[PDB]
Amino acid sequence: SDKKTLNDNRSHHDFTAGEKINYSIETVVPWNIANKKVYTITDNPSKGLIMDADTIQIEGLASNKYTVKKNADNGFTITIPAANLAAFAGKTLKTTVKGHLSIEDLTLIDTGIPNKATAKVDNEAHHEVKSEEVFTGGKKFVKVDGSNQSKTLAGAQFQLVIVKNGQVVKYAHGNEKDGYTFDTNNTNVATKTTGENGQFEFAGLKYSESLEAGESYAVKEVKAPTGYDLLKDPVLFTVTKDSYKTVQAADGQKISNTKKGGFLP
Ligand code: NA
Ligand code: NA
Repeated sequence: SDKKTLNDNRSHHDFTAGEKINYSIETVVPWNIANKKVYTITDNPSKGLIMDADTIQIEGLASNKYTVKKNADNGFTITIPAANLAAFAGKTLKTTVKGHLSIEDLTLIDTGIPNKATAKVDNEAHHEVKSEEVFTGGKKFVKVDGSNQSKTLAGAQFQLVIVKNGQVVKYAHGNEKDGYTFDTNNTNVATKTTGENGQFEFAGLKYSESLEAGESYAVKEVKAPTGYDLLKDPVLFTVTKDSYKTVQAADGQKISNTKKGGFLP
């Protein structure tokens, strides 16, 4: 019978926003397809998952034999004239496609997000199939005074980076909606600014266990709060299942700052 498979040979199915996720959809083509009019595959991703309609490939069927339409729920419909499937009667059609996570609702962090699809022959639907669920994580932080950790600080700016071997090796770009990329370009870096409550966060990150060997996430201060010294070194953090959703923002990881003298205007 029909199936949709997440192609991910790990015990944990965590992804960073924007990373490609590989799926296979297998749908039965009936014995009598040649006597039908149309074969439809509709993909209905759960909220947070975007299907990349440009990546669809159907084994044994050229792109000029079917139509792909992108839909409002961020999935798609494949429409195949039944005559084009005559050689597939009684066999399984294999469609491959990619998706990616794009988070517009932060309540989706640390929740399982499946893909779903339904094949239909003329008006008669097959049962909906679902893939395994994918997840994305995050981390919350609070900028505070190092000698009075109850005092939260406005105006700090922090970049998201990756450290390895005692150095910053990669800089993040993007965000949990648009997706992240990480490379050696220290410009247009993903940055957050604190308000009076000191809070900031980075959401839509895969778990630290999924980073390359030796890598850690870190946040790098690039503007100090008023009256404080810019930190010398990045601040390491860990992302795990539920590290984001189980803490209120005011209970984020505390980052200490030290006061500094002023200047004469
Ligand atoms: Na298929
Ligand atoms: Na999924």
